Amino acid sequence: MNLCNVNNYYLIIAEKSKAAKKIAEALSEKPILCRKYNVSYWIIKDHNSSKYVIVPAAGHLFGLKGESGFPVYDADWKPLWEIDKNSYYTKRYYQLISSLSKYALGFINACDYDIEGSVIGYLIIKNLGDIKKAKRMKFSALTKSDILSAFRNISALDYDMINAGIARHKIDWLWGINVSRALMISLQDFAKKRVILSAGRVQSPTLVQVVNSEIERNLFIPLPKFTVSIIVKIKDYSLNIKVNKEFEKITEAKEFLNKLINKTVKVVEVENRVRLLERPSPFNLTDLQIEAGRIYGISPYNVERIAEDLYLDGLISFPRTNSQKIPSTISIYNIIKGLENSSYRKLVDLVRKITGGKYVVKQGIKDDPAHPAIHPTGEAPKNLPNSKFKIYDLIARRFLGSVSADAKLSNTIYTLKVSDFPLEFTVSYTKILERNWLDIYHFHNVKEDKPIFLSKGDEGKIVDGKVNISLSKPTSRYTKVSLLKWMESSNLGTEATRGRIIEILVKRKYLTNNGRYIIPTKLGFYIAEILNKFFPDIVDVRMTADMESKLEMIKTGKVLESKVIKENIEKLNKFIEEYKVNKDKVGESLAKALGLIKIVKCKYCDLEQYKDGLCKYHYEAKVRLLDAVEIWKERTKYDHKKILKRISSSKSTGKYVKDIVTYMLSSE
Ligand SMILES: [Zn+2]
Repeated sequence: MNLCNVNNYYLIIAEKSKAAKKIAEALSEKPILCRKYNVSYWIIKDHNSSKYVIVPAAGHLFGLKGESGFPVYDADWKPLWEIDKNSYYTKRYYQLISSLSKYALGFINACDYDIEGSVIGYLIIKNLGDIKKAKRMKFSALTKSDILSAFRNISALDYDMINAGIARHKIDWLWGINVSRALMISLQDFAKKRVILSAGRVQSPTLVQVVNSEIERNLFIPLPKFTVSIIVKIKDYSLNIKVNKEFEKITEAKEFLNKLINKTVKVVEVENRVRLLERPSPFNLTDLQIEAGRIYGISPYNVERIAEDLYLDGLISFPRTNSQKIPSTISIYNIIKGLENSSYRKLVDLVRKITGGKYVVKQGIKDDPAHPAIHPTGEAPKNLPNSKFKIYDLIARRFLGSVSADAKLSNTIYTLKVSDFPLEFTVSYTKILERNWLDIYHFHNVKEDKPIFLSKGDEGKIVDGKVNISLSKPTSRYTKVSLLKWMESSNLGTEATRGRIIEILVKRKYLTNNGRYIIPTKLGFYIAEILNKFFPDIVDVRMTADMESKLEMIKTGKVLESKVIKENIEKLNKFIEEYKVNKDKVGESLAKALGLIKIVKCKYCDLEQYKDGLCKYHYEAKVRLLDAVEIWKERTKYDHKKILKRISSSKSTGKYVKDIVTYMLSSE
């Protein structure tokens, strides 16, 4: 008897070794571990009358190959070991599957339940097996019951889903290859040096967004306004109140403050109310990335990778989802009972106490009807490495928080009417009455104020106060989380790809990490400006989202993949035309960028001068400065030197402006 000898079997293709193992244990109490080409795979002789072999793909086994040089109109699937030397290790997975496929009765794609898994399984079965004998397992968690359920409900492959993923891969590859070679070729022909440059259908509009926002930030000048704070003596309290009215000119604010001193104020309304602070909804992937970035500093790409690992451990549901809902087809009770039998037992006892034993998900807005929100399966976490445990604990507490109870806050608002004036201002304080979910998803601080006890009709006096200057503020620099939110909001990429695009931008050195903020490098800056200057259509956020909408329509059967491919060729042909025209200037710009041809540098940076010895950005900085100073003068009456000092001292002031300002203060 040969343990690993089998015939007349269905071949089940899984994406990862852990998923293959999980599927084997779902199908048999004694699955057989085999090894060939140094790859572990599983034989199921036990399940019903049929036999099964479960093999991991390890990831993509196929990649796109096209023409060399520029332009590239074609993209065809080839084994990755043949076309990508960083992927020759996959050859052994390719060999195993090809060997097991010849003697197979049929094929089951059990890759992950997203578009990538549909493509991976399709390419493998189509090329190594028989596509006409192909079925799809669609599961959202690697629990025995979810796997068995999907095995029982095996369906045809979803060719519309497959075509949507193929279309996105081919269109992404075609745009990246063509634009990146067009850039490198224009430099080779103009400076005779070859440097590696990259571009992407989503990377490039993303880099342009960041560069444009960094320019705007670097040209920002805080403008002044004035606020009035008053001190109200009423009963035993001394209340510092910031008045809700703002003033452009300092004289209007002084006027306003002085007519309030020594006036009487009367409590004319008291409002005591209990406010709800709703328990959170279960994570979709973006929400998880956002929260794990804020709390632990884990990058979006790593959050997704870690969540995928936890799903492969059977600990959470599949994390590539937009949904913030848990439908009734998911047993909350089973999850809760699982967590009760784990290190989360005491947290579950607390949720039981908070709810009385009634566990109701606070359903979020976003849906994804085939892909529920991220939640724990109820299987017990054990021995989790550090970053894994942080992510699992986030997901578990978010879920447990979502089935607990809304928090309650007591609010008291006093309305105070000034004597002789049509003006009334408020004093308010909030206290936590019931913490509830705040003790479960304990990552949300609630500001509490010391109580203030006043009755309707109580009177006091405004005894003192101050006019205070308030400087306008720049839009914040991007964080990874903040950039990721912009991508989601603009519908660039998918929630599965956005985190990787951000990481690819850093790896290829167009972006860099300055603390929590992600800023351009010089190279990223130049590439963004070049793409902006010469190829605005390919970095237009609206047109990128347009393409995203067409890709989404392939999934529904509403548009043909072949039609999106044709339309993309049309777009490439338009890029080709624009490239022939501008190629020499594109190459010249790239040359200046890397110091390859000497330029007359700006007085304050390395960019090429534009006017007055200033680059285009420092020149705009000066224009903005002159106008901002005028606004400062009209509003504050400060003299020139003092306005400059106040702009120079504010960290809101862009660096281009700050260069100009420091110069003018150094002048004589
Ligand atoms: Zn400059």
